[PDB]
Amino acid sequence: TTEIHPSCVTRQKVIGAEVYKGMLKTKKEVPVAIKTEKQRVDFLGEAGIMGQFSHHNIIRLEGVISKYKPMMIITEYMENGALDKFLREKDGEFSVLQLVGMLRGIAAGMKYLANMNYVHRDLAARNILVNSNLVCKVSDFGLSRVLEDDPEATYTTSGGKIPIRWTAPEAISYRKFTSASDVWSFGIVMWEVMTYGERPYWELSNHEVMKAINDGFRLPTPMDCPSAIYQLMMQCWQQERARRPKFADIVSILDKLIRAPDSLKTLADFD
Ligand SMILES: Cc1ccc(C(=O)Nc2cc(C(F)(F)F)cc(C(F)(F)F)c2)cc1Nc1nc(-c2cccnc2)nc2c1cnn2C
Repeated sequence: TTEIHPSCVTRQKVIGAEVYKGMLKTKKEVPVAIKTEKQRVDFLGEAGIMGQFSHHNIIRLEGVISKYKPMMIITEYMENGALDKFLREKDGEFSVLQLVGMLRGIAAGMKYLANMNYVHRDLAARNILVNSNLVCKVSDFGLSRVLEDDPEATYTTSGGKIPIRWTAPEAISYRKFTSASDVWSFGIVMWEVMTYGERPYWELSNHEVMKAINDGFRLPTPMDCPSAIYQLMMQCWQQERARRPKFADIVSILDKLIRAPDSLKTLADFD
């Protein structure tokens, strides 16, 4: 990671909550997002992992401020924010081609992480940021690791929490997290994109989802979804992780559909 010095940094507004919008001087200045004792340890820790990543579809770490207070993790800024909220907002305005391009981008980033032997564990549209060019980039806001136990509790959460509706069965039952379980999660993300941000298994409780998945049921087709796209998510949801596509097969399959777009034709796109 690169140590940024606080003079090139200007916080401006609180985006969420802390994560600010700011400006980073590079001459020209660029806009950035700024995230600000066990909590301090993990904070600087996560930056070290981010700094190892450099890919078009992975949130880019500009640097960190670890020698001054406030301590800061600085990334590029993603104007359009989190993909799930963004799709619920643009419900219907994108073609299948544009939606499958976002999925391609997401899979490209996930192929890069798998090549690094990095297992995400929380691949979900809420962790995908979007910029003014509709480029999608994998991120991790850390909600899986938010500590809500009492500081004197007899029993504490170990292993963090899992996103039950996004997590492969083997990872739920045996904590076997691999790129293959990320691929399952990627399938859920395809369904999220294609439904413009619907809640997976919206009619079911959490326990009913685990019971549904073990009975062989999966998310239903999205409306207006081309068959090839729904086929691919179904492949992502095979129960035996070894039969799922690799993130390389995925990027490849999406590339073939995009280059032969008649396979992405859905009547709603007809004019
Ligand atoms: C400043 C910052 C710091 C950290 C991360 C991040 O991705 N951490 C991360 C990623 C990975 C990995 F694998 F994906 F690369 C692995 C890990 C692990 F696991 F190691 F910890 C951690 C993201 C940002 N920036 C944003 N975040 C938010 C935001 C909004 C509400 C709540 N939280 C965050 N909004 C933003 C931006 C940019 N624009 N906007 C509108």
